[PDB]
Amino acid sequence: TPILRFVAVGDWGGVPNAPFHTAREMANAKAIATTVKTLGADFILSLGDNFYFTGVHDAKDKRFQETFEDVFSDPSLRNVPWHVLAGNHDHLGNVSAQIAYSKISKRWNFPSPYYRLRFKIPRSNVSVAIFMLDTVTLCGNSDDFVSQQPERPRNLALARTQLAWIKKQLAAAKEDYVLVAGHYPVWSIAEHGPTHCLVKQLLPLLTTHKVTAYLCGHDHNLQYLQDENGLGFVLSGAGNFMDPSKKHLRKVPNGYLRFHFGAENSLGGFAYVEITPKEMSVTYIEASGKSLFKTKLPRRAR
Ligand SMILES: *[C@@H]1O[C@H](CO)[C@@H](O[C@@H]2O[C@H](CO)[C@@H](O[C@@H]3O[C@H](CO)[C@@H](O)[C@H](O[C@@H]4O[C@H](CO)[C@@H](O)[C@H](O)[C@@H]4O)[C@@H]3O)[C@H](O)[C@H]2NC(C)=O)[C@H](O)[C@H]1NC(C)=O
Ligand SMILES: NC(=O)CC[C@H](N)C(=O)O
Ligand SMILES: NC(=O)CC[C@H](N)C(=O)O
Ligand SMILES: NC(=O)CC[C@H](N)C(=O)O
Ligand SMILES: NC(=O)CC[C@H](N)C(=O)O
Ligand SMILES: NC(=O)CC[C@H](N)C(=O)O
Ligand SMILES: NC(=O)CC[C@H](N)C(=O)O
Ligand SMILES: NC(=O)CC[C@H](N)C(=O)O
Ligand SMILES: NC(=O)CC[C@H](N)C(=O)O
Ligand SMILES: NC(=O)CC[C@H](N)C(=O)O
Ligand SMILES: NC(=O)CC[C@H](N)C(=O)O
Ligand SMILES: NC(=O)CC[C@H](N)C(=O)O
Ligand SMILES: NC(=O)CC[C@H](N)C(=O)O
Ligand SMILES: NC(=O)CC[C@H](N)C(=O)O
Ligand SMILES: NC(=O)CC[C@H](N)C(=O)O
Ligand SMILES: NC(=O)CC[C@H](N)C(=O)O
Ligand SMILES: NC(=O)CC[C@H](N)C(=O)O
Ligand SMILES: NC(=O)CC[C@H](N)C(=O)O
Ligand SMILES: NC(=O)CC[C@H](N)C(=O)O
Ligand SMILES: NC(=O)CC[C@H](N)C(=O)O
Ligand SMILES: NC(=O)CC[C@H](N)C(=O)O
Ligand SMILES: NC(=O)CC[C@H](N)C(=O)O
Ligand SMILES: NC(=O)CC[C@H](N)C(=O)O
Ligand SMILES: NC(=O)CC[C@H](N)C(=O)O
Ligand SMILES: NC(=O)CC[C@H](N)C(=O)O
Ligand SMILES: NC(=O)CC[C@H](N)C(=O)O
Ligand SMILES: NC(=O)CC[C@H](N)C(=O)O
Ligand SMILES: NC(=O)CC[C@H](N)C(=O)O
Ligand SMILES: NC(=O)CC[C@H](N)C(=O)O
Ligand SMILES: [Fe+3]
Ligand SMILES: [Fe+3]
Ligand code: NA
Repeated sequence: TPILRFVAVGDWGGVPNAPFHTAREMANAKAIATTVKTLGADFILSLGDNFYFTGVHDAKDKRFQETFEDVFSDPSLRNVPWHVLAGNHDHLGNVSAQIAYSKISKRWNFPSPYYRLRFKIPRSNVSVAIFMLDTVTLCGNSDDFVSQQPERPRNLALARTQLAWIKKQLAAAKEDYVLVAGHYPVWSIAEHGPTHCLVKQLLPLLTTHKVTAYLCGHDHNLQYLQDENGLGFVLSGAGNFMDPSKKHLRKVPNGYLRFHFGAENSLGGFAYVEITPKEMSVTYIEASGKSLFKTKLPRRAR
């Protein structure tokens, strides 16, 4: 009965033309509010691409109210904190602005490009670490390249510094559950597919240090993947767009893909995570309210 609950939504950032949201973003705002009202949520994780298509200009940019506050304004969301990280489109604009906005909106929590969250599951001593990454400063901005793959970071020292931080943090983490989150995927069968930078540089750390799951967006669909070590991959990038691409199906090792939903007639959806002392589970919920897939992930034990 002790439980931690949160929604993970990716790539919800509306549009820069009025009315500054899509039909899909509005459906997911309503669907998330209903989920929060009916099942509860202790917080919401944004998996990046918070403001399409070029982010915000500064912390008083009106897109913060137009695409974020006014869209996710249903009353059940009133007191629900958001923990945010950046995607590639955010980085085309002013990312310091989205960090500074944390001081303007109470529920907006974005203290740094990368940072560590730590929770105690209520009514228990079980602990959860969530490391929020900036995969754009780690790997590069996909929008810098015709390939739309982050081929190289713009600043080597900045990339190597975050990698060192992740190394040291994951080797020291004592929590029962360790989640890692970033915008770009490790594995994905869809339009961008796997990020070579993360597969080479992040995935060995996730494996070595017994991470429960990596959460991401960036590909505009819903996927669950799991490798032969039981490391889970929660891809939730369907807050604003639905891309049915299977372009990179053959770039993901056979068997890793356990669930995929990208139907273009869908309004999108999101992932709902529940963590108890017993186990972690993730439910993929469509913007229509239908449960699409649910699976459990183990307690790492520590
Ligand atoms: C990326 O985003 C950053 C975060 O918004 C932004 O940094 C902010 O820049 C603004 C504008 O320079 C700063 O806001 C002003 O601070 C002064 C104090 O010097 C206030 O007096 C001032 O008053 C307002 O601004 C007008 C100034 O021309 C004034 O006439 C108006 O009437 C009004 O009084 C503003 O409050 C703010 O402190 C900065 N914040 C931080 C956290 O640095 C960056 O500029 C932006 N970068 C880029 C490249 O766009
Ligand atoms: N807000 C809540 O419902 C917190 C209680 C939660 N059901 C728990 O057992 O920890
Ligand atoms: N803010 C809310 O009322 C959502 C549910 C509550 N945060 C819980 O965890 O039970
Ligand atoms: N929306 C704009 O004005 C620019 C968009 C940006 N060039 C992109 O590739 O997404
Ligand atoms: N009324 C509004 O501007 C919507 C956001 C509101 N402050 C909330 O937390 O729900
Ligand atoms: N070095 C850092 O992690 C801070 C980066 C800076 N706040 C930015 O995103 O513009
Ligand atoms: N949640 C956090 O611990 C935020 C850490 C952030 N890097 C800071 O020191 O400002
Ligand atoms: N805001 C939170 O609850 C997470 C903070 C986390 N305990 C840290 O110090 O890094
Ligand atoms: N190590 C922790 O954070 C939780 C305590 C211990 N894993 C237990 O529940 O038995
Ligand atoms: N870290 C930086 O150089 C800033 C982001 C830049 N887009 C990158 O390639 O990483
Ligand atoms: N127009 C584009 O290709 C988007 C990228 C953006 N102009 C940049 O500075 O990287
Ligand atoms: N600005 C550019 O010329 C491209 C930047 C890119 N990060 C690279 O070094 O390949
Ligand atoms: N070395 C320090 O004093 C802090 C550096 C800082 N973390 C940065 O990369 O921007
Ligand atoms: N859908 C997108 O954002 C771009 C994907 C495009 N099909 C490609 O060349 O990879
Ligand atoms: N990451 C992407 O956007 C797709 C790149 C693809 N692997 C190519 O080389 O064309
Ligand atoms: N064990 C495996 O086959 C995984 C693939 C490997 N991580 C790669 O670089 O593609
Ligand atoms: N070109 C690449 O694939 C990266 C370098 C080298 N092949 C490796 O082991 O990853
Ligand atoms: N939750 C888990 O234990 C996943 C397995 C662990 N991440 C590993 O690869 O070693
Ligand atoms: N079909 C495409 O070329 C892109 C689809 C787009 N992402 C959407 O929201 O539907
Ligand atoms: N390349 C871009 O400007 C982003 C495309 C946008 N995400 C779409 O699906 O239509
Ligand atoms: N090998 C395949 O059939 C898929 C490759 C994928 N189209 C790419 O651009 O890398
Ligand atoms: N060779 C494979 O199947 C993995 C993908 C390979 N890294 C490529 O870019 O083509
Ligand atoms: N098939 C389609 O064209 C889907 C788009 C439509 N606006 C929707 O959100 O469902
Ligand atoms: N007839 C169908 O299956 C399409 C409706 C489906 N529930 C959707 O909109 O995603
Ligand atoms: N969080 C968990 O995986 C424990 C079970 C959880 N109550 C569920 O909905 O499946
Ligand atoms: N199998 C499904 O698509 C979900 C069953 C049911 N409609 C639910 O959402 O709870
Ligand atoms: N069975 C389902 O998929 C419904 C939702 C799921 N049981 C949850 O706890 O959120
Ligand atoms: N057996 C099922 O219907 C799958 C369970 C899960 N709740 C789902 O709706 O997808
Ligand atoms: N998981 C799958 O193989 C398909 C996904 C869907 N949840 C189903 O049960 O049919
Ligand atoms: Fe996106
Ligand atoms: Fe993206
Ligand atoms: Na805040």
